[PDB]
Amino acid sequence: SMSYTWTGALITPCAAEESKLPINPLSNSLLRHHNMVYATTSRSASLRQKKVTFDRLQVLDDHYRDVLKEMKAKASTVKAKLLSIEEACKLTPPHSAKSKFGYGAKDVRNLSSRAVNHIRSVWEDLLEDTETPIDTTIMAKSEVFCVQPERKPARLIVFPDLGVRVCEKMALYDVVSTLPQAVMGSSYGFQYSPKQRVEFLVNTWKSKKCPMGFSYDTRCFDSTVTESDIRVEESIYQCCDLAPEARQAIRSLTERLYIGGPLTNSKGQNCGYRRCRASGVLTTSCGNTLTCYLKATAACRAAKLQDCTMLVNGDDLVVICESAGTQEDAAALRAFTEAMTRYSAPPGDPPQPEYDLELITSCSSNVSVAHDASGKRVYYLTRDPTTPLARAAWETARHTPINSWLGNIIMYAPTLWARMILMTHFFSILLAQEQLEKALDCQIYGACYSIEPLDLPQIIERLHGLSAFTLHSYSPGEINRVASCLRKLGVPPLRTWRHRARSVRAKLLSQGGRAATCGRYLFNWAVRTKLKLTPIPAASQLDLSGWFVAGYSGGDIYHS
Repeated sequence: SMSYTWTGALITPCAAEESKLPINPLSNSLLRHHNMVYATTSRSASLRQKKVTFDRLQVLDDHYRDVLKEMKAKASTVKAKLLSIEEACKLTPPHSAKSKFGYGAKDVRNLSSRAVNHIRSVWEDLLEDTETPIDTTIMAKSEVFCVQPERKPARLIVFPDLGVRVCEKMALYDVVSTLPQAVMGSSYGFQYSPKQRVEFLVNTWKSKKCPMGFSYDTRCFDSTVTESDIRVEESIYQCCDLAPEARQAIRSLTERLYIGGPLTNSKGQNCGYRRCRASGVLTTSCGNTLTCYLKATAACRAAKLQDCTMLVNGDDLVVICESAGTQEDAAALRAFTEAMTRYSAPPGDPPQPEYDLELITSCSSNVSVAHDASGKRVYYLTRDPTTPLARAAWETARHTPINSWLGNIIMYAPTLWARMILMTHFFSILLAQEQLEKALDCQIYGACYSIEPLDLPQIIERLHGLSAFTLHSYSPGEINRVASCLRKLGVPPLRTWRHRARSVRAKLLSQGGRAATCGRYLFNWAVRTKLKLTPIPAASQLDLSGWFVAGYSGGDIYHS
């Protein structure tokens, strides 16, 4: 049972690829040490291929089947509808990868006659053929990072043609948005805004007599997912009340695509064969979450960890429980790891028990504290700012499809670093370019959105509350981490940012309107004599419903 089989053909690039950060006046005003930032390229693919190609020995036991039982029962609750081809098309991102069969994402969102007739045909074929492998393309993924303390290989993206992706949406969008919540309840991480997630963690932590927690990183999770795993997911999906055609398409998608298939490079050559999770299908986030939850829940029972609560987001897992002592927590964690390893979810970083909630990193994030205007304590979500700042420098130098910095400002608005640096840097640019009013693409939980910078104040208030503009007195841990990171990257110190912010604020106020409102609210931290901020009228009435329903990483999803 090998995760991958290779022919010798290479993972080829489609364009030329940049590795180094472009020395640029703007970039440099944010980040001086440009030689610490790199982007992944095809050149490192051979290395990723070695990490990722192995034989999986999986062995299931009583605990695993008792848990599956509970999950299938909860899935039986669910009713899911077939998306009409119209709806599926409008879910396609405008810059999605074009079809091999003579049309692109625009034609799809336009319901162009050629696109829709092809999609219809792909569907017909799905209904009638449940065994012929569906072709997937494989690419080296391009992401920027900062150089390691103690260098990362490109990740491998694997995805089917555009026509197939629209068919996935028709068959599975509703399922994939609705099921995980029903199946995992409050453990489903993607139903929560960053604030809600924090409330969950802190409340869970406080309900324990003596709390112990840990995160669990499994090594190359997609690599470890077996064909049996994928079949189990399918059976969970089939617990829904589904339209007969939906059943047929889902079965066909699982058998022809999800469990495996042939790998084709950009130059049309066969690279090999996959018998594990594809990173770029609609089900990869839902599927990872379910599978991770299923293995982790059973391992928790094997380990006899007591009063376990867990939170799961794709391959990311954190559990909080009652401590039974130092030496026995330690031993239980080894028992849990041995169970995951048998279930074919071996560890990357060996896991260690933590007794301070602030020290537990999950989704690269962690909970912290500050104080609002009234001195009241406020918990909020933060993370190490290294990657976000690296990517911010890159996006300052090279325009880009996805604007990570915008996603980061939204998700991490209350943070010390996103306020003083990210907000300040990017508003001064927009200001000078004069593109305040222009909408930009970012992503949130994998899904893509188009967002107007001048709407940031309403958005932030709605997601984080008014205190997000008044936080101060951050934790020692946060302050030190951030401080140490600016020194690391050659980022100008926070007193400089405060100075640039005063000026950006003044210019925004200058222009009145929504822009002055950005000035008032986003930059009040910057002035000595602070303003009383009162609730925004346009916030109390925002459609933020569909923002935190599910995860869609690699799912190719776009919202209005």
